[PDB]
Amino acid sequence: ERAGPVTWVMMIACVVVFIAMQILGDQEVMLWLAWPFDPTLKFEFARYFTHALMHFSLMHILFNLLWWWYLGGAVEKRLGSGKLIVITLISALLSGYVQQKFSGPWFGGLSGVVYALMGYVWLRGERDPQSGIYLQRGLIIFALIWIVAGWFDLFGMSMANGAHIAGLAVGLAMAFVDSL
Ligand SMILES: CCCCCCCCCO[C@@H]1O[C@H](CO)[C@@H](O)[C@H](O)[C@H]1O
Ligand SMILES: CCCCCCCCCO[C@@H]1O[C@H](CO)[C@@H](O)[C@H](O)[C@H]1O
Ligand SMILES: CCCCCCCCCO[C@@H]1O[C@H](CO)[C@@H](O)[C@H](O)[C@H]1O
Repeated sequence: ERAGPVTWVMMIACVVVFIAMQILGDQEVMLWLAWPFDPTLKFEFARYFTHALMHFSLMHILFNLLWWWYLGGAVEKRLGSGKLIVITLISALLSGYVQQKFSGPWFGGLSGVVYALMGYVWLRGERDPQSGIYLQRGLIIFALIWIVAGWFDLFGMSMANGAHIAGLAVGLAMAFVDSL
């Protein structure tokens, strides 16, 4: 059993971008992938999504991809690639929007998407057990530790608490709808 296409391509894309950031520096890559930071860039639509591909430290990308691999992998396998695509697109857009609104356009990473996946997998398992998807009891503990790390700034994740809550809301909302 291996990670599906969406789970896999996202991981490889983030690694490729991370390498580009080490070679060229974070700033040069953000210039091209960050959320629109000037009116001249408002119609470069990829920017409303590409911010999610950038990570700023080894720990940032390491833990984001571990969670994406586990949660996204599970969602794709049991519920399909389409499900993972939508959760990802909606959470990246909303968390990015909230982040930009209160803290500016300079940010990046999959943490908002991870909050969405944590909320989705956990809630789906609590309300729709036989759906096959659930968050392992022990992993609920480490997910909480990861959440706390970012919430109290013990671990730099680029995005702010409000943006992460927005991502979580998307996951919970979709899980609620799916267990309907
Ligand atoms: C604190 C970090 C969070 C815990 C990370 C646990 C990662 C477990 C990865 O498992 C892998 O998941 C793939 C996708 O579902 C399966 O295809 C594969 O067979 C399985 O080996
Ligand atoms: C949204 C990602 C973070 C997960 C949040 C988990 C909620 C707090 C954990 O309390 C709950 O306690 C129950 C009683 O033991 C367990 O059965 C259940 O599994 C567990 O969830
Ligand atoms: C820096 C933190 C690293 C934590 C590493 C924890 C390893 C134990 C987690 O095991 C994983 O549990 C999943 C749920 O049961 C399985 O789906 C998966 O196959 C299995 O690999």
